[PDB]
Amino acid sequence: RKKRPEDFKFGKILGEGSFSTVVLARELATSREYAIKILEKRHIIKENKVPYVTRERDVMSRLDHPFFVKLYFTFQDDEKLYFGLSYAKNGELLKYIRKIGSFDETCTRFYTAEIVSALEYLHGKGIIHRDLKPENILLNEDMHIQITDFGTAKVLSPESKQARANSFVGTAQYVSPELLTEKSACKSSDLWALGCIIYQLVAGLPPFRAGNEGLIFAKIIKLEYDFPEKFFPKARDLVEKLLVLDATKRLGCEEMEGYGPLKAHPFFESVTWENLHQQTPPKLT
Ligand SMILES: Nc1ncnc2c1ncn2[C@@H]1O[C@H](COP(=O)(O)OP(=O)(O)OP(=O)(O)O)[C@@H](O)[C@H]1O
Ligand SMILES: O=C(C[C@@H](c1ccccc1)C(C(=O)O)C(=O)O)c1ccc(Cl)cc1
Ligand SMILES: [Mg+2]
Ligand SMILES: [Mg+2]
Repeated sequence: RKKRPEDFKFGKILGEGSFSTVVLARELATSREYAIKILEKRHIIKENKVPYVTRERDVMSRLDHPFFVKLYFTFQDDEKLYFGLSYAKNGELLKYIRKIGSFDETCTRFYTAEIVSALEYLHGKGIIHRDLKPENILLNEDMHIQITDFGTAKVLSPESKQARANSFVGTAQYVSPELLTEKSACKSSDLWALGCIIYQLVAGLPPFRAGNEGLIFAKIIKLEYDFPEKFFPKARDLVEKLLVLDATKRLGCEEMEGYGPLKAHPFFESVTWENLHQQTPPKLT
């Protein structure tokens, strides 16, 4: 039942990471297209990356929602590891922020709403992402989001009612103050990253930025940031309710059933939440 490399015709390289190459592939027997992420066992072993490979598989195996890249299958051979993933034809959200410079209110609202919807699902499964950022929000052919990069995600244990996770992972611009100061992250840490992303969609850069990670950390823990002129006022209010140092006071932490109160923020008044993945996204310009 396991697939094999010879079951596919490989095409163009879609991208490369420090430990991986993602290649477009067609499955010969079905003609379906997949993005196949390929890792070298020897390199994974040397760089102490084995647990991250199995974590990526295990976490993605739990997910089945329209706003996440889907893992269809895994396989291996003597030298390589392979993940068969849904192909996000339009690549990274980051590319669009850089090219256009920022998003208008309608586009900011729409994409923010999809990310909220996605996080409601993920956190509902007791999973925290921990590295949410525009590079990890891919876009499918229809321009809906496809969140990726789960090797540094964490499944919180239901059995122990686990709320906090202890591994130090993330990206400096988006890392939460609690991870820096208390050395733990929780679901709310992903809400901090969301606040940074919303700011970035509007302002064109994330709110804590510097040419050195240490300089960024110092600003995060002091909540040292400012809004530009013209920043959509309801978006500013929302960001101010997410970029809160006390992780227990970020909008969405009211209850554990959903993100009802966050969805109810005035920034989202015109949003129809139920069928977001079937709506036509607004054009990015
Ligand atoms: N399902 C996919 N569809 C289309 N492109 C993808 C897909 N998954 C990854 N990519 C692109 O492939 C590249 C490599 O992704 P991968 O997860 O292998 O490493 P990464 O997270 O970018 O690197 P690092 O491990 O160094 O952080 C990225 O540019 C990503 O945008
Ligand atoms: O997790 C697996 C194998 C696993 C695997 C995980 C992720 C990607 C490919 C294979 C595989 C299996 O357990 O049968 C599978 O799921 O088919 C693995 C990880 C690192 C190294 Cl160096 C070797 C193996
Ligand atoms: Mg990534
Ligand atoms: Mg990755």
